[PDB]
Amino acid sequence: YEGFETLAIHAGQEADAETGAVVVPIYQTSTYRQDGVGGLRGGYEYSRTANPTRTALEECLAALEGGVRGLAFASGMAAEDTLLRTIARPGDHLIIPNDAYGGTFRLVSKVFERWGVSWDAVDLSNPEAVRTAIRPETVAIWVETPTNPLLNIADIAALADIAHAADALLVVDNTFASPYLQRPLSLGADVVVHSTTKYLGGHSDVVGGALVVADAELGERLAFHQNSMGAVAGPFDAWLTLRGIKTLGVRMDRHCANAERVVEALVGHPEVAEVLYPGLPDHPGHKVAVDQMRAFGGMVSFRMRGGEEAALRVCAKTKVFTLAESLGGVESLIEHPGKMTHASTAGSLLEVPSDLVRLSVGIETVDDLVNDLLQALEP
Amino acid sequence: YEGFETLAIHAGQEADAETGAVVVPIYQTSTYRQDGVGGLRGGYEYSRTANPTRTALEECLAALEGGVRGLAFASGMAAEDTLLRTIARPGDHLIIPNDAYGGTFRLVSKVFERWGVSWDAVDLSNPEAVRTAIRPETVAIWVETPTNPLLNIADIAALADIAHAADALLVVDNTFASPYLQRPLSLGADVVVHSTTKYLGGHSDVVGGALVVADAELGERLAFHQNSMGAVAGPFDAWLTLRGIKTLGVRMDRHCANAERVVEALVGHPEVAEVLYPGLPDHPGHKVAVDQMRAFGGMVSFRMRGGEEAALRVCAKTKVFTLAESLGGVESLIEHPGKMTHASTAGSLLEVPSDLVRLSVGIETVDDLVNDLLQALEP
Amino acid sequence: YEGFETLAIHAGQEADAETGAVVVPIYQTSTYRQDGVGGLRGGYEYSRTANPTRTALEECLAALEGGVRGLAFASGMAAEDTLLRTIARPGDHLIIPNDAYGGTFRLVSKVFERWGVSWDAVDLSNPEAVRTAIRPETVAIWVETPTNPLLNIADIAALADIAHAADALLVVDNTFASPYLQRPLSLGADVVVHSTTKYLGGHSDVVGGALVVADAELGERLAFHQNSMGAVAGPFDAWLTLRGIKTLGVRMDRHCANAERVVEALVGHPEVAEVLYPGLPDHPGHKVAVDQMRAFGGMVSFRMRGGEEAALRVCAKTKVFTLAESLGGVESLIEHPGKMTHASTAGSLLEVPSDLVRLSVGIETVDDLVNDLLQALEP
Amino acid sequence: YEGFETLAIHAGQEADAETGAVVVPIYQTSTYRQDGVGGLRGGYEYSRTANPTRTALEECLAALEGGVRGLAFASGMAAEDTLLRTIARPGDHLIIPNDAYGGTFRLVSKVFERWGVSWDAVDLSNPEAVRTAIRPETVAIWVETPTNPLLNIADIAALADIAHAADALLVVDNTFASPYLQRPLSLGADVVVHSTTKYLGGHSDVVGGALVVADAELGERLAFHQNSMGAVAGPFDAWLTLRGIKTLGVRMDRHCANAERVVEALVGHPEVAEVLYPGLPDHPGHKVAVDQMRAFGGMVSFRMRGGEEAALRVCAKTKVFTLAESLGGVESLIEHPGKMTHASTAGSLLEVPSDLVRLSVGIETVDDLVNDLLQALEP
Ligand SMILES: C/C=C(/N=C/c1c(COP(=O)(O)O)cnc(C)c1O)C(=O)O
Ligand SMILES: C/C=C(/N=C/c1c(COP(=O)(O)O)cnc(C)c1O)C(=O)O
Ligand SMILES: C/C=C(/N=C/c1c(COP(=O)(O)O)cnc(C)c1O)C(=O)O
Ligand SMILES: C/C=C(/N=C/c1c(COP(=O)(O)O)cnc(C)c1O)C(=O)O
Ligand SMILES: [Mg+2]
Ligand SMILES: [Mg+2]
Ligand SMILES: [Mg+2]
Ligand SMILES: [Mg+2]
Ligand SMILES: [Mg+2]
Ligand SMILES: [Mg+2]
Ligand SMILES: [Mg+2]
Ligand SMILES: [Mg+2]
Ligand SMILES: [Mg+2]
Ligand SMILES: [Mg+2]
Ligand SMILES: [Mg+2]
Ligand SMILES: [Mg+2]
Repeated sequence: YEGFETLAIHAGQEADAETGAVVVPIYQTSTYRQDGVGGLRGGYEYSRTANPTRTALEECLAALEGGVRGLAFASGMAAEDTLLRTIARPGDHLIIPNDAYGGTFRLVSKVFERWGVSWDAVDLSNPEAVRTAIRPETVAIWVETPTNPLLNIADIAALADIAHAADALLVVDNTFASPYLQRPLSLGADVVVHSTTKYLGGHSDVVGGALVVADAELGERLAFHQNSMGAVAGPFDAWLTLRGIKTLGVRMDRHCANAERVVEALVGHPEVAEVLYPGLPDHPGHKVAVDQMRAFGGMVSFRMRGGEEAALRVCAKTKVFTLAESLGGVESLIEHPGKMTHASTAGSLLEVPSDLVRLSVGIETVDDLVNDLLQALEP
Repeated sequence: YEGFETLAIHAGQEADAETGAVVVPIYQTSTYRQDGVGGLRGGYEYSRTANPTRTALEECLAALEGGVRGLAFASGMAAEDTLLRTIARPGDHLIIPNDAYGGTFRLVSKVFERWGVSWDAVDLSNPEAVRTAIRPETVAIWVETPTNPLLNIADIAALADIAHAADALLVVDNTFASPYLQRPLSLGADVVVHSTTKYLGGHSDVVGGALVVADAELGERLAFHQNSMGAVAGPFDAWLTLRGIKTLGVRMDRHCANAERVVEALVGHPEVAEVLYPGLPDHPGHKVAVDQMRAFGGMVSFRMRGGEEAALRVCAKTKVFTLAESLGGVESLIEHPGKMTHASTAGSLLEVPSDLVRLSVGIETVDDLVNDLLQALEP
Repeated sequence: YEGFETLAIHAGQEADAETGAVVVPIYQTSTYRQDGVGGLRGGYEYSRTANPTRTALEECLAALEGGVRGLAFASGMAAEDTLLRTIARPGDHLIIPNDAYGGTFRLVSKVFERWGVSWDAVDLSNPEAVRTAIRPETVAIWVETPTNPLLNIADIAALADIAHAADALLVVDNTFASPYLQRPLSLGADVVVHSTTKYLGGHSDVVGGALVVADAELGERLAFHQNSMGAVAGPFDAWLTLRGIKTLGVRMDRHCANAERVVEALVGHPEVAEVLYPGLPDHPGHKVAVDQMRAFGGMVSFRMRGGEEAALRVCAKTKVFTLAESLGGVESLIEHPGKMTHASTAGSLLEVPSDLVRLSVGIETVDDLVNDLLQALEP
Repeated sequence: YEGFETLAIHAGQEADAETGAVVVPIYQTSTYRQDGVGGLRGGYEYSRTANPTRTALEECLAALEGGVRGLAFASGMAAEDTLLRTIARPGDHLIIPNDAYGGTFRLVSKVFERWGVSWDAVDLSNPEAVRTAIRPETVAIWVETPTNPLLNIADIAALADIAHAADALLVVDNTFASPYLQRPLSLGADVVVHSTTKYLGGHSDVVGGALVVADAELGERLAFHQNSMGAVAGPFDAWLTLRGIKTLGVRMDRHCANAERVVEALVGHPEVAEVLYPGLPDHPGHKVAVDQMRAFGGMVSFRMRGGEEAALRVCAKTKVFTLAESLGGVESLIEHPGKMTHASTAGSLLEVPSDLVRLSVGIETVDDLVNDLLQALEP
């Protein structure tokens, strides 16, 4: 019964057999010598197929999510693409969230639709809407919780039962929460998706993705697509992601504490119309968040009274929060989803409000973050 | 009119503006600060979308193939997958070679067929067979030349005219030849594919892929899929591939000279039934190779008189050639395609002979390579 | 008045000017293009002299210690060697601690003595002994606090006054405490030394050293030796050290909390004769530690009742603590100084007790660490 | 009797035992798990002491120079510093060249002199001057051949006999020639020094140094200083140096051929007063170069008729040759030693002529290099 922080450092990461090296080597190699034809050493043959550094990351992620198999990819989006290429085909249907990362929307609507996959965007916070959106062709329900960027909450255990009753898979994109705060497989999810670019790598310095599954056969079907389509994490990126994972617990603890302080500063600020944070008792889905999340995350969104004009001004004015896409780094980030990460959802059911600002609250000294926001908000 | 070796070192690789750093930095970053919302610095916003180290590799590859746009991917197979997802849809048809990398076959037959793409494998050395294989649904002709592993030759300029007459694209997988020996865009190809894992990286230490195109609009459609599906080369892998490219000319020169010597040792060896090398005057397609290749490459295949049993024994017995998948490294590699790279083609039109051995002749001292083969061949 | 955690992420680490890259690039370059002879771009000319990634690490370390200049080296020992080559010459004298890293002892006694530098080892916890050890030739007092491995405490401010009265420099090796817990320059130290291999890098994956100084002229004399002797941190190692520094605060917080719990488990364990931890009220120098350290660190040493035999058995029996040299990693480490890090002090005034075990308490889940020690201690 | 190119790829570089990885892993680790106290795995204990990636580079360099032991350092200058700290002490004397890298001069005159080592600069092309410069205190003769930047030649075998008759060591800095062109240990040198930054790494992207010795005991004394002073090559830099070494033969072949063409363009150019190249029959020491070098190198120096003013203009005007310090990269470099690499020798016996330009002729297409020089030379 090893604890999460122990697993993050040790799972998949036994000291090297030959040398005792305490950290997994970077196997910057394409290929592997065989002892006679098919005589694999340690099961390795070609780095696309499997690479020992990538195996370490895959085994660690499986341990942290409580799954049987992890698979690492070149980006979050490549994990999504390999997943959907594996579980869908022409004629199938997907339920996606009505608030989700714009790239997810873009991949489903602009690539998979052209390849014959139908879809509907549903309010996943409303289990009735999810149950009635099921079609005979539905292969999967795609869940983000909290959603990007509104931080809406979906009851994983409830939606798992709806998916399974329809013989569909439940996919949970656990990027925002991370395995430290939320463990979807433990609530009946079939697949967990991550952008490891975010909290897992933790340092805004490595683009990557991952899948973790409960079912070994689905894991083998995904692995066939990992090998065949080849959208793999390279060994050095996998190595940096794994290095980041070692501090996930201590980072997330501080992200959550700093975000709670930032929410206190935003609530009742006269220029702020609305604060979105799953820890606020009146946030939609707060009680679901309390039952399925250890803590409420580092992400905070808010709507400016003065509209788009005011939101764009705040974004430009921060001196510690950096105006950039992405999230989950040690460094604080700010963005305007409507013109940045979610420009790809303009005109759709997933369009974000133009008065919204999204924060990734970092692990900087909290007074510096609060003071930076307060000066940026001053009209 | 800069020469190839000059471009390989300089194209895309001006010294850094701020510091003068003569080598492109490794931009190990996920994201980029914007000067106000949408105020991109140098056009950068998020590493999946574009990363400055990956841009350098993409611009260099475009210069070497004479194309307008390069795109770098997580592997050769991911370049293939992004290409086919972009140019095909359900109902389309592909012509592929009757001798090709087993992964290419596997991606088309085991993934794209399930996604509604029909295909036929054709002898691309026979332009009549190619012309009659065109269907009204054909979107592309997929060419390897020389083929993996038989080293058969296809007349690029001839097949370009057949493709274009049918309003189809000509795709040339130029992995074996490299841009130093063969420039398909100059002969009317629409798309060049590479596994950069092979001769471009050159050191068996980085899995990667690339696409280069002549047409800027097709380049933008591919780039949309690079971003959306996210199967990108990470910056450190891109950086090592670019480092490898700097020595492509001098490496390939030596691969070709060492391969010619190895072919001399194999021809007439009493245990060798047949030697496959495009430089042999009686090799099928020799005259086409002379007109479209600067030299005939580092790859050599041969068939053992004593059958599969003899081929497997040679593979196990080399002490300088390493028994492993892959090719195009400085180090010599040997394999048995039937049980290794082309196990995925068993039972298909692309099945390889069980008595065949494939060599990637490296840049080691040639007498050591010849002597190693001669001892391995001795029964 | 930016806080420590803010500085650790931001100092020296403004977003890239050209691209906005939020993380400092890895300038894996030897040299830099000049605009006419001596026309340096951004002040760069040759990576040994200065490298932009190494400058970022050097500026960050200067900010965290409150110094004017940082300098990064190939290892802790190379920082020590460059320091001593700069400030000493034949005929000079050094005061060193009577308990110190064995490599420090080895460099002074086995290299600098042969090069004409005399030395004495003194109890730095006894300011009278330090004051009477001053000789007319004394150039520096070399302080570790806490000491490696007994964790003895030296009053930095007191020893600074003794050094300065003698026109000598006070050097503090702040490796064990890190800048998060202790800031020697603020108490009158002239030079801070680190093995960045330990808590600063934080992940047992990069050997490196650093110097930070208060006085810009001493900084320039050291920099002349950094350039001339060339024992520099390479850019990728500097980059990983800088990545590690971003989480120093959150890591050290957890190291200190886990170490306090481990000390509770060891105190009164029937096999344990003595527990060494600066936070124990009866530890020698506890009151000095309270006034100069924010918290008492991740290191814990203890002496077994059953002697050397019992200590060696504990070292071999841990399953979560890894038996290895080094310290300050996220992963827990255990060692026997007498036969490992301090074999080099056997027979000297710095000989360690043979019944002593040294712990680097990591950031694993604390119950797993306590349970691992308790099973290892059971006879 | 394996050949040089074979050794460069294979020596020290057997495929990984556990996984078969064909390329040496990057052991980005500080420490190594022991099986009981002192139970080393594969002989590893701490990365400063030894690191498996650095061991591979050290073993490869030993094979290429024909020595018993290689040692890798953080820079060329750090290799020099560790060497001199090992073999000299206060009161000793060194003979150095009268034309040498300015950093070598700076380390000896500005650091080791202050530490009690006397020195004289001698014309090493004149064995009589070398023999009469020997003092009873002389511990070593330090040889560059060809010299930096005049490319003067020293007869290694002759100077070895002079050194050995005096019970002194012969040190040869073989940076410019590389082990591919010249093997000083085979001619009686005791120590070979390299800046691996130059031709060995080969890509202007990794600062590093090395020592190789014939005598295992001197190797152990040097290794004690490598460990104790800690000026080690880090594993990723060692790995890139080793990657570079794989193409040394093919690169140097092309450097030598391109340099011979550049010399033809410079000889008789009306603006050029003198061309310095060891392959010119009238170059001082040409016959010695023919007997001890396989070929005459990539470096070319020349003196402008129009003095310093003309030399500085040429340096600024090249568009393919990059104006920067350093040499031995695939990319062509140009500099003015008097104001750049050898500003540190101004006012000494090693002062370089102010009308001199130094070229590192790269492996770009030769016509582009010749045409670039011809336009830069045009007044
Ligand atoms: C610019 C990127 C942001 N997000 C990405 C993202 C991805 C896609 O992950 P890669 O970017 O492909 O690693 C997947 N799933 C979720 C919930 C995400 O937010 C961002 O919002 O700021
Ligand atoms: C094990 C791999 C071998 N080949 C690969 C390959 C690829 C696929 O490239 P990635 O392996 O995805 O970079 C694409 N195109 C060609 C003509 C190829 O040979 C091999 O044969 O030995
Ligand atoms: C094996 C190394 C251990 N220590 C090292 C050390 C260094 C030397 O630092 P590099 O090892 O050269 O980075 C300097 N200063 C202190 C207080 C140290 O403890 C160890 O104890 O376990
Ligand atoms: C800027 C550096 C140049 N040279 C360096 C050098 C070194 C010193 O090697 P690191 O620079 O410490 O790796 C040692 N030995 C020789 C014959 C050298 O030329 C240069 O000349 O352009
Ligand atoms: Mg392992
Ligand atoms: Mg293992
Ligand atoms: Mg609208
Ligand atoms: Mg640039
Ligand atoms: Mg530029
Ligand atoms: Mg059959
Ligand atoms: Mg910068
Ligand atoms: Mg800057
Ligand atoms: Mg004793
Ligand atoms: Mg090995
Ligand atoms: Mg081995
Ligand atoms: Mg003068």
